[PDB]
Amino acid sequence: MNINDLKLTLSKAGQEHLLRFWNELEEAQQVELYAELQAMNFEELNFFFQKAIEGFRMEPVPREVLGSATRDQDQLQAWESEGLFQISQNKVAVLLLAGGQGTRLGVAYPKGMYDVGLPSRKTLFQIQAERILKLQQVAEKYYGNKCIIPWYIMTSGRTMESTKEFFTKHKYFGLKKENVIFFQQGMLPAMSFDGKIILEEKNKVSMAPDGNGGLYRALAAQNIVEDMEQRGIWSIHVYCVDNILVKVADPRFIGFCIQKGADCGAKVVEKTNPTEPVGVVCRVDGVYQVVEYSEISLATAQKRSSDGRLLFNAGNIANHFFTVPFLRDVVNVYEPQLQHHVAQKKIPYVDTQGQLIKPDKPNGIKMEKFVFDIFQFAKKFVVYEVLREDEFSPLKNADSQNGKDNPTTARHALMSLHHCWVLNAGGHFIDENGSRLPAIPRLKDANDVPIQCEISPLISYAGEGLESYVADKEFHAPLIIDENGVHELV
Amino acid sequence: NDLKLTLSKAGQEHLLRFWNEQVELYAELQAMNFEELNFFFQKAIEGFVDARMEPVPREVLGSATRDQDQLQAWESEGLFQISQNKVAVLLLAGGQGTRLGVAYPKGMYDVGLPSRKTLFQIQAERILKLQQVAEKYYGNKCIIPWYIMTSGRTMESTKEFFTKHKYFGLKKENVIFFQQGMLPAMSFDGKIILEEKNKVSMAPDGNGGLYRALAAQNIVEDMEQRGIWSIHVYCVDNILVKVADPRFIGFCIQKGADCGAKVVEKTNPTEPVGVVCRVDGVYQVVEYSEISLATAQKRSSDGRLLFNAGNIANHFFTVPFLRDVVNVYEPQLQHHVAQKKIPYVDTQGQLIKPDKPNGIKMEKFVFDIFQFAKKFVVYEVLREDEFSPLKNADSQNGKDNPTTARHALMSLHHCWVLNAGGHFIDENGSRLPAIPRLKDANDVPIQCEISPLISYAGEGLESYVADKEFHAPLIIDENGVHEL
Ligand SMILES: CC(=O)N[C@H]1[C@@H](OP(=O)(O)OP(=O)(O)OC[C@H]2O[C@@H](n3ccc(=O)[nH]c3=O)[C@H](O)[C@@H]2O)O[C@H](CO)[C@H](O)[C@@H]1O
Ligand SMILES: CC(=O)N[C@H]1[C@@H](OP(=O)(O)OP(=O)(O)OC[C@H]2O[C@@H](n3ccc(=O)[nH]c3=O)[C@H](O)[C@@H]2O)O[C@H](CO)[C@H](O)[C@@H]1O
Repeated sequence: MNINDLKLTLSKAGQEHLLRFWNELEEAQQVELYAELQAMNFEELNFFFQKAIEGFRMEPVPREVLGSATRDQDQLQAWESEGLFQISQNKVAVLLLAGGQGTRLGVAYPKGMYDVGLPSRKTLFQIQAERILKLQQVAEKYYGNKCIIPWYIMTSGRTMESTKEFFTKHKYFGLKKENVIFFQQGMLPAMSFDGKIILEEKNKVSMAPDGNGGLYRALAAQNIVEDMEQRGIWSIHVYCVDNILVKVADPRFIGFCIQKGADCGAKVVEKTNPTEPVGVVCRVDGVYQVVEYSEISLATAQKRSSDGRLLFNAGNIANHFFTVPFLRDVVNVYEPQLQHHVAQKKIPYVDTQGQLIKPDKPNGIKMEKFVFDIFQFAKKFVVYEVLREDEFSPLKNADSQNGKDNPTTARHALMSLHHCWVLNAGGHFIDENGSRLPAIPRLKDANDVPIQCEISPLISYAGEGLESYVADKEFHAPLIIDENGVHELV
Repeated sequence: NDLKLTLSKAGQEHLLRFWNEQVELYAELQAMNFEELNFFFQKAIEGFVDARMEPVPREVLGSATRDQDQLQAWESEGLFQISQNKVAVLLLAGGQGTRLGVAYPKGMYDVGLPSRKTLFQIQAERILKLQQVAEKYYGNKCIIPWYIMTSGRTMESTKEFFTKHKYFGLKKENVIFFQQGMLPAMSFDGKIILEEKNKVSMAPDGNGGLYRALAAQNIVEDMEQRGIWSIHVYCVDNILVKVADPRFIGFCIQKGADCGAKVVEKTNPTEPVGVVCRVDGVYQVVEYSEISLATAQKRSSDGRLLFNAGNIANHFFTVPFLRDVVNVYEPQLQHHVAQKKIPYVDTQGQLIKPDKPNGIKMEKFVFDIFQFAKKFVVYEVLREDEFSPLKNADSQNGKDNPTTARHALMSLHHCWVLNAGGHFIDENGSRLPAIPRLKDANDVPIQCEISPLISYAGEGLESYVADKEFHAPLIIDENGVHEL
């Protein structure tokens, strides 16, 4: 095949404009452009665009399928035991969605590498790794045997390299390299309203990850499910990379799903503010699903039930439970029934004059599948509600943006939680004179700051095991408790 | 050595320790009842509740959400009272700190709204609005006097600001300023700390100092002289505050109460809001800094926190009730204490900023009179509609800062437009969703601001936006519609 056959292929698909700058490119750019174009399926892309353009009631989930960490507190112990047991049997794996690019946070590296400013300065990646290590250890102490929790990590073309290097550089945070499986998701080109693929540069097609629902075709392309089956895994905990509080492989959530005989589960927190950007779990025509925040109407989002809570208050925190057999069915059957969700974006591009432009008005669409669109195909779906202060504080914005879900709110949510762990375990905080500080600080002066406390996951997964370190004792913050002991920072 | 002997019979001699180095230091000194200050300190520190706390009972709790079927009746009653000139508001603006990083009172703060209006102007226009609305609903020019409590630390700036903006359209004679007392800082041993070799460290005596301030300038008499029956007390820092809110006032009136507290649902155990509750039969607010974590995290069977009535510092008091407080109950009010790092001037004329707390500050709280009311009620509203406080600078702890304040207002006005049948569209004219996907560096939420003169709480917008599409930033004011 040569530049002649390619031109024909592109022309028949209505994409010949992709070669318009070909004679102005350096030889090395032509080699690169050529290669990228040869690895694209233009017919499939056209088909996807057609369905997308052509694509231009709800009921709460019944109480019977919703478990609550708060209301069903009497069952936590049983669910936790089940979860730890599954973990000790090596039947549990976690799968991290870390393919998201385009940093709105103002940086060029992936979110997993972000340092939210914790006293320990650990990145989201390391905190996650330590929670996995913690559970491996906890499981080994209540069952005696060493166990493994494989860590599948989905990266995209824009996060793969940097992510792999980062892990290598950190010696996998203490985990074994063989138990961390990286796999890349696919990508899709931005397309203008007329159906033409958009060139970002004269020799480069504007591309982006195909949405977190692209997990399924990625699993197929790299035989991940075969890997899970070979390892003997039964349960998979899928989660979002940006939540500093995520209970990776949370035994309570896993145990709940197992005990209920579910093949699919979704962890949620109560949505109280009508406009919070979280999808809502619900059902339509007896089929379970999530309606993304950007696709719900204000009337629906603000609807209240007789008790005063929002009618649709099951806020998706992107923490799901999938069994391996269900994933196999999704990968080999349902995947094609997943539809692309379309967003109208301002895509930077190169114009006919060869100049890079930042559109004042949206000039194209981005197609993406959502990871929760497979809920509808589950044989047995359940919902598990937890408290957000214990489990959900997302990093989506830079500090200079809208004021929420940023590095500042993330580190403060973690430190406040750990601060609470110490008080609940019997400890206290004091000032410079040994005076006891209240549970909620009076922040009146410029220099006043909240209590800084941080507990390593290796020491405590969710607040347990601290009494011997803090009971009846007082500490000067910042306080850190890790594998090296108790440390009060100066 | 007359006043010099005074300090002696109070162990406060050390104050003149720098006298031999003297005009204002005398004017400030001979205005302090040293006798009383020793009594306050001792009692405040004396002995250096959570178990006896009980939740707010359903009998006294009203909800704007759950009792939506009565908002019309309450709103009418409140508007009626306003038309009868029987309603006044009282702003607590004596507070002043270094927290926001400015040298002026919060009321003058500009959180960055499209209009750039300050909290004072927004509040003033809401007052103007209810007068305008009341005049049209009952045919008669009515008035809502605006009492503003300031401290010696905000008094001058405030008055100037108002005069500058010609009282934002309100009548000078209807805006009554009155100063609140002040209290001295003290060391743990009980000695009044001198800030400067010629200055005593002073600070306002808490928003609870309101009651003594009322007596000092005969504020209550004036209220009776105007025929006012209801007073709405509120905090200055909340950009969404519904000044003279007819619904809250109507609810209290209609319920025949002499004291009321507007609240929002506290969902996060460590949120810094006081919680309304009952202790040994009487209502109180247990301040966020005095509650234990065990109590704060306690949940009820429905999954909500047991003490979920978060005080948003918006109270209802009848003039008769206030009178009884200023002339009888005031003395029973206690002083809440807080350790502080007070800059001082030790021996050898050495001036320094403490690295460790070196004393305490005393304050009375405005809600500590709830316990004296005959009929106390609680009115629960939604925080997205009425509460988004300004307490911290953006560089601080990440909440209740200028950024969240302006976004909470713009999100609410954005919602008013949609609920009135309006629509927002992008540059191509495609309609935007109610909840935007903020994925790129330049993505921002829909910016929208509606002047109170146009809408007080989302009403009267149909003619302005029903079945219409706008390009945000969108501003709707007395000068019409503007797309920036
Ligand atoms: C589709 C989805 O999950 N929506 C949920 C996600 O929305 P958001 O819009 O907040 O997030 P998002 O879809 O952009 O990304 C969520 C997660 O998916 C990852 N990602 C995204 C695109 C991609 O092509 N590849 C990839 O791996 C990303 O790295 C992150 O871990 O989080 C919110 C909580 O904060 C909610 O629970 C929303 O319902
Ligand atoms: C005592 C009190 O009200 N506590 C409430 C107030 O606490 P905060 O500690 O957040 O506020 P704060 O007592 O410092 O000030 C509250 C209001 O009182 C004013 N002020 C304060 C001190 C003074 O000497 N003079 C004066 O006029 C200040 O200008 C503001 O308008 O707000 C929180 C959030 O909204 C809650 O609702 C707290 O329960």
